[PDB]
Amino acid sequence: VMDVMNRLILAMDLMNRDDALRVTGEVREYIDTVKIGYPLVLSEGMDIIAEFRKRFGCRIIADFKVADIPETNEKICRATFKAGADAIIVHGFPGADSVRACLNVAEEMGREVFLLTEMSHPGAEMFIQGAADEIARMGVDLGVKNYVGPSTRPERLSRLREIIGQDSFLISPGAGAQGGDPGETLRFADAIIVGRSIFLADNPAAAAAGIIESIKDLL
Amino acid sequence: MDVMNRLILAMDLMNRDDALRVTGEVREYIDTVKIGYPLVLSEGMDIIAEFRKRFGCRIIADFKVADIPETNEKICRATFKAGADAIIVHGFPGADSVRACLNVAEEMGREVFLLTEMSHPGAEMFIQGAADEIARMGVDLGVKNYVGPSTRPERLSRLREIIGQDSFLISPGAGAQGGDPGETLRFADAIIVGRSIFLADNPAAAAAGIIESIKDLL
Ligand SMILES: O=c1cc(O)n([C@@H]2O[C@H](COP(=O)(O)O)[C@@H](O)[C@H]2O)c(=O)[nH]1
Ligand SMILES: O=c1cc(O)n([C@@H]2O[C@H](COP(=O)(O)O)[C@@H](O)[C@H]2O)c(=O)[nH]1
Repeated sequence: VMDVMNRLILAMDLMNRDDALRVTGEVREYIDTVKIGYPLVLSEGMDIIAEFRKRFGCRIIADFKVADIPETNEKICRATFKAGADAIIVHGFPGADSVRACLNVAEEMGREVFLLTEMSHPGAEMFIQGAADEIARMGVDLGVKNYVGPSTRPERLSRLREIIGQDSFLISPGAGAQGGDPGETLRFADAIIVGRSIFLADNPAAAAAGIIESIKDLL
Repeated sequence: MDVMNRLILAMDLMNRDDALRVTGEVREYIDTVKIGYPLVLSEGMDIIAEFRKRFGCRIIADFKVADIPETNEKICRATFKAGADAIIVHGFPGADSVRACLNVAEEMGREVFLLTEMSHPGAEMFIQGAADEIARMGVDLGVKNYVGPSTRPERLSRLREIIGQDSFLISPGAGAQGGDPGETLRFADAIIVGRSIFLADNPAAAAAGIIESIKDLL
């Protein structure tokens, strides 16, 4: 599994290249893994991955929540890995063929797939939550090794950890701005994803350092 | 939305030169292009403005938006800034995620299309069982534009029943995935067609042929 420094992944969802680069640079001593999603990519282009690699050397998880038919999923994964992403996040709710398409490209290209199981926001309760245990079980059956589950629902995160086993890698968004607790979340997740409570802080480095201090016994 | 010939081109070629050339070859037949991540991630969001400059076609950004509300708002803002007229949003992540997109679309003078059931086999696993409820949710939220599957006309018909005849319904899966254009247009206002056109030996002839096969429906 990837070795995530300080069990902390920055969600870099600022949409301005200069701000995104500044903040990431300021927290680089604390974090060696950055999640780049569509807010930044659709604003600044896929080259932003290259620019982060050039500037920081951080691992890059492309949070693209891939959610199309197998044919299109393959093309998205190819484009994303060609651009230099280490890993891509894929939705499980569109089913096994759609996930398999992503796994096939990742295998061919020597990269990683993360399977998003349950989501952290309130709306996740409407449809995703009821499917999430089965989505995780499907992931295990397909050979998925990396997963995403919600900090906002520790009870659900705990169940998802059980399903995927202790050897699987699990990352978790929702701590901070969405109300999740870093320490509680790290009982189950290998690493926490944190966005706004770092990148909107007056001092993002201090914010990251503070989170790390609060979980220091867990490192 | 008024779609010429009830035919929306899914431009999923990844090379700018090829995408522009093939679109140009079929431009007389369409006035609506669906641009997705295969093209956008290969050539950048500037491709949308380029299509508008060259073709003056309407642009549907097929981004299958499927994040939390905060992120969905950012995605929609970036997408509409690039000149998309509409965006396709998944319903499976729930009402708040859809509402986030509706809010931005209203602010920027654009449309949201709600994807209910998908066309591929894996849609049967989780999406199909939720799809009627996703459609009802769309109705409750005031969604007027929907996407459902050419590959399952009984499901497409049910989706039409739920949303009513006043709603606008577009449908992928005709051609390459096995759907039939004419049958699909019994229920959908327009069909989305990708590979059957853009991978054809002669894309213009492929488009012309499809339109000929549905001429009585135009
Ligand atoms: O269930 C999920 C899955 C996610 O990827 N995310 C992502 O994780 C990040 C959370 O950021 P924040 O710490 O600002 O709430 C965002 O990039 C969001 O898109 C999430 O919030 N919930
Ligand atoms: O359920 C759906 C929803 C889609 O947007 N699509 C999209 O519609 C297009 C179908 O292309 P094609 O005609 O080559 O099968 C692709 O861009 C695909 O991503 C789909 O196939 N099924």
